[PDB]
Amino acid sequence: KLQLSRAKLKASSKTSALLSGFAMVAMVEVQMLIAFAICTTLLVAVHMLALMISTCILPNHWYIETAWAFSTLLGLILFLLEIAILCWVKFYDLSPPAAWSATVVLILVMIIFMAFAIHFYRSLVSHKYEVTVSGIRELEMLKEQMEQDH
Amino acid sequence: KLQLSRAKLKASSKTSALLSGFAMVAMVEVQMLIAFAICTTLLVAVHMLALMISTCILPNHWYIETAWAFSTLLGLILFLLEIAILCWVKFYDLSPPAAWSATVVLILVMIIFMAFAIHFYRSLVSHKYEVTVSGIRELEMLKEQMEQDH
Amino acid sequence: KLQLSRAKLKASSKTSALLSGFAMVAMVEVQMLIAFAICTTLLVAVHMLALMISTCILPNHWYIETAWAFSTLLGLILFLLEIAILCWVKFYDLSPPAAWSATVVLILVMIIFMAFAIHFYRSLVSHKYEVTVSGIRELEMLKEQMEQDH
Amino acid sequence: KLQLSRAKLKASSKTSALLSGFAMVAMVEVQMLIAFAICTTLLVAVHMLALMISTCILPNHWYIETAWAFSTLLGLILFLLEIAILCWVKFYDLSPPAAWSATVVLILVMIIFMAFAIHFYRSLVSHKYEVTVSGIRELEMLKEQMEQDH
Amino acid sequence: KLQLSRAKLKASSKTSALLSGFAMVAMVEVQMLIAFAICTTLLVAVHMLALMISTCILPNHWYIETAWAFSTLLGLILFLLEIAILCWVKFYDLSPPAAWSATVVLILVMIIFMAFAIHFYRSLVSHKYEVTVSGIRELEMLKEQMEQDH
Amino acid sequence: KLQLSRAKLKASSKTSALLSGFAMVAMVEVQMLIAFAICTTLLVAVHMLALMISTCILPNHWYIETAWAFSTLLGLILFLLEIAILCWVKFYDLSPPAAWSATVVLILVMIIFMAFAIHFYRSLVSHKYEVTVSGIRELEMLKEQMEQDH
Ligand SMILES: [Cl-]
Ligand SMILES: [Cl-]
Repeated sequence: KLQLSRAKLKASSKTSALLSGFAMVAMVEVQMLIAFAICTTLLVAVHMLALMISTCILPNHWYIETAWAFSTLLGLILFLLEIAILCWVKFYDLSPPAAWSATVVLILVMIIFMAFAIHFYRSLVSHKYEVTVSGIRELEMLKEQMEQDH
Repeated sequence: KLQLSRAKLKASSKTSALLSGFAMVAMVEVQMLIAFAICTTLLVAVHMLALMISTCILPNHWYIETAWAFSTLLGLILFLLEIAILCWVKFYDLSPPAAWSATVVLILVMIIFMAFAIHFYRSLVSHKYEVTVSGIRELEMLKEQMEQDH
Repeated sequence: KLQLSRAKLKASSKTSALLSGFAMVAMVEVQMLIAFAICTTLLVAVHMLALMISTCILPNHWYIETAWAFSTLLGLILFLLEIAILCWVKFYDLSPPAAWSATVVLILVMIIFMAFAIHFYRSLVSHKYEVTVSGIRELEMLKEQMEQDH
Repeated sequence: KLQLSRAKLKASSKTSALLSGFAMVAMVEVQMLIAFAICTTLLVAVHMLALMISTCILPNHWYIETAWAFSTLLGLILFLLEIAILCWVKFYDLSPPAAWSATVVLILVMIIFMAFAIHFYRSLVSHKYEVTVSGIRELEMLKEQMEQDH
Repeated sequence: KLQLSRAKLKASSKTSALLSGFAMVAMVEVQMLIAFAICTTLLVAVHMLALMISTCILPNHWYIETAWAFSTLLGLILFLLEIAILCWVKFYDLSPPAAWSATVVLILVMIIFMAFAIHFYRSLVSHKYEVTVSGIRELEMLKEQMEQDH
Repeated sequence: KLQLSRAKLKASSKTSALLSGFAMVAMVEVQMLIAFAICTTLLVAVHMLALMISTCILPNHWYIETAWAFSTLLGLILFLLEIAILCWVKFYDLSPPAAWSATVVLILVMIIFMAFAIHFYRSLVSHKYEVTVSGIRELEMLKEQMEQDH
């Protein structure tokens, strides 16, 4: 609980900062259509907040960890999505097919990540159930073997 | 306060620096309306102050730690606010639906930070009240248990 | 697997963030033909992936370490490839030998890495075969000599 | 001197470097009147100096240490001053009140820095006087208590 | 040999990455002739590759330390050369005397540093050989003095 | 040599790299006359050199430490010099007096640092010689107490 809270939050901050500033530089460049700025700014919302957690942890009841986790998750999500939209906007007035194919090849791999991630979430719950089952069974055999020695 | 003085203060500096300089690159691109530059400049001022904190605590009255904490809070707050104004002014005279919807999501996320922050403030009151109350009661039970053998 | 996950995961974040954002600045610059932005987006997507892994080890189930390795590997590989494509686009309308020779000399460095990589794959085969052979043999002579006193 | 030699000096280098370089990028953007370049470049001079000390402490001394301290403080003051002048010059032919009102909000915080800084300057020296006083009194009373043992 | 593998890999990666990406920013700036972009990108191949080494150390074939060494040397060499070519090309259609004279003062320093580095190659071989000499000789005198009483 | 090998050498490299890349960005700006590009590239030479020294300690040649120290010093000097020359050109086609007064105030502070640095350099020599004096006195009394008491 401690070594991961310090170690992960130490280095996550760097990521958050670079995404803040580099998505920032991404914004100020005219040299979808409207929702782009929405997505990027909501990104800045997610990373700004998760780093605000990176400030809150002086005293450091386990939900706060998961809140930090899903925060960073959404951070990486919106960063990837809106930079894809940057590959979108860069190729608009000189081509309009490149960007479509961009999201068409990559977002498929997004759904790939969602797929494998939910696979191993269910693997954690499933092995929790299996470990609980076999452990409970061993506890029962211990109950009988203990009942012999009375 | 001290182990947190090393752990948190080690990491604050990077955030302050990158937000300062990348806020610089944010400023210089013309190739509300007037208060934007003001907001950015006070923002970068606050981050400068937080850096002065990152140097000031060398020889080692704990409120100064809180000064760094909520000072930094204003740091990321003003950063998000001013990037909201960047999507605002940068895409204002070239579109008016992108930036409007931007602030429509951003004012929502400011209310998100205030909301969740007061939420977990109140949660601190909740588990502090239950655990503290049971503590006072248990201390009374220790008083009775001591009075029994008199 | 443990200490290497903390040290390697500790340092990978820097690579992912810097190459991601610096490729970002690469994007918004016009001052193959269409698929370039796609390739860059898969690159920064991959470094994003290695970063999401850099957060993922909270619940921690051992393939993920090597998956992290493949993430960063693809990160530097594709970063090289896309900067090669940057020298492609930058030296196309002002020369056609510079960029051609660019990709033609860098793909050679690809064949360099595949060559040395499969070589040291075979070297791992060398220590695996020799260690396995000597271990099995000493176990065999020890097996007969042990059977003498049985 | 030593434990603080680790704590402050480990982190100072990164901040000094990033403020130096992004002040560099700060220079090149036209897309008071003359003293701007003086203030900004003099800032970069002071922070360059702070890096010179941040390298100099090899033999591992509070005279020169305090000299570094005032160097860095004055450095950050110059940072805020010249970045205010950057927000000034970048927006000159497009408003003269926006940046003016900026300084109207900033100079308040200038006197804020001097105000809080001197408040805890003389208050800290005052608590030094209290500690010295209590020390002299307790040691003298210990002398009288020794006269009891005559 | 090992402490440099851990500590040096900790710190070298940061610099190498920054120079890789900042070489990217080096690319998109015009606002020999053709082989330049190849040279910079192949440099990024060298630092990218050395970063792949910085990933390879999960189990931690001991020459790989030396591969890290000459990899890093070639990295910084190519960096200096290609930035010299940037100082060339940025000021080419706007001057032809500045950068030429630049190389006139600097490439001499190229042979200066390669020269001194190989100088201390000669010194390292000389004093390592000298230590071996003192060992063999002292072994001879001690060998005779012990050999009399055998 | 050891505590500094971990201490100063651990952190200085980061700054050196930042100055390399950000001086690179310094070059590419057309908005003295010729020696500018020379100075910036020579800066990149010195900082590259300091990085090569910070890499050399793989076999673990102690003069190289002092070469590294003066290397980093010269690095920061040259960085300041060429960014000063950019503050020159930024105020070249729109004014020529501001930057003049800037450099005239900065070179004075350069000679300030050189001046006091050699001042208390000589004081360091003074405490070395004086420490030798007190050592001589205690050693002389040790000589009398030694051979006199035989
Ligand atoms: Cl660090
Ligand atoms: Cl560290």
